[PDB]
Amino acid sequence: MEMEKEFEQIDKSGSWAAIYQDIRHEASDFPSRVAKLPKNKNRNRYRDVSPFDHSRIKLHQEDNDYINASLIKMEEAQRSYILTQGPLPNTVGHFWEMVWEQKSRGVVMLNRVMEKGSLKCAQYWPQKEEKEMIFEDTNLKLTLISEDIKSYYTVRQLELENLTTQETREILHFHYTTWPDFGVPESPASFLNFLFKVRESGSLSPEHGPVVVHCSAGIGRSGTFCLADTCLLLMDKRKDPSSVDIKKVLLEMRKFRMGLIQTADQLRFSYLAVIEGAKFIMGD
Ligand SMILES: FC(F)(F)[C@@H]1CCNCCN1
Repeated sequence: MEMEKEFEQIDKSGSWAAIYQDIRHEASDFPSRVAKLPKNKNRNRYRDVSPFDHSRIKLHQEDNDYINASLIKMEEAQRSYILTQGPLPNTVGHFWEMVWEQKSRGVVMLNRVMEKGSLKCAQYWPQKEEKEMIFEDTNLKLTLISEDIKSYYTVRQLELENLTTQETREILHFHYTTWPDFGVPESPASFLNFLFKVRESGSLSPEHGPVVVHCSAGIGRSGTFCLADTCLLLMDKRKDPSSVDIKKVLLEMRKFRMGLIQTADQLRFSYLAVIEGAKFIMGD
């Protein structure tokens, strides 16, 4: 069923809450035993948000291999994403270690460091060229190279150095800065513009490791980003784009990380973004 028609039908009936709860009821349930070990309590921002054991990213060290991060692998779309929480004061070094080990080109950030008067994630990147950051626990150095500030999003060029081998790589930081403190954006136009800037960079492409995507918990806004991307890619590959069922794509993605899309308003916004984006490239 064409999703645009399904959209108007849910909107006229006002059943967004009922559709959303059916998703929550059908979603996969897999064990998260590593996340709940007592040695890992200060590695988790939220007690109710854990990576499944089968899909979790492992750090390459014998000490403790645990990070709150999952590999979302879409088989038919041929895209991989890492979804993670906003780093904590004691996990900033783990975060950059993961970026290095997985060969990521891009980091996508969908939150501000402070929202609603509270800290949502650590200041994990340098703000001035001449004041670089050293993570002594993981032996990495991070330098700000350049910064391009726009109305809806900032792009930064960073240099990550493995202090052990003296290899360096360029990492692109894509920071969406205007998601509101409450609710979802009224129009998906600036979110879709941001997604197409990440794509154009090469960060989502198979010659690199998976893109690292985060918000505060790594399930809500982060979920919106990868669901919209995958749905538009499927519409460009399939003989009939109207076959693309966003609820079925979301359930597949929820086999890899719990809780993706946190509210009925985030679900509605995901439909809006896919419907509008399909036009962006629909003999347009
Ligand atoms: F679930 C499905 F709708 F069947 C597809 C197919 C495969 N790729 C990821 C999600 N979409």
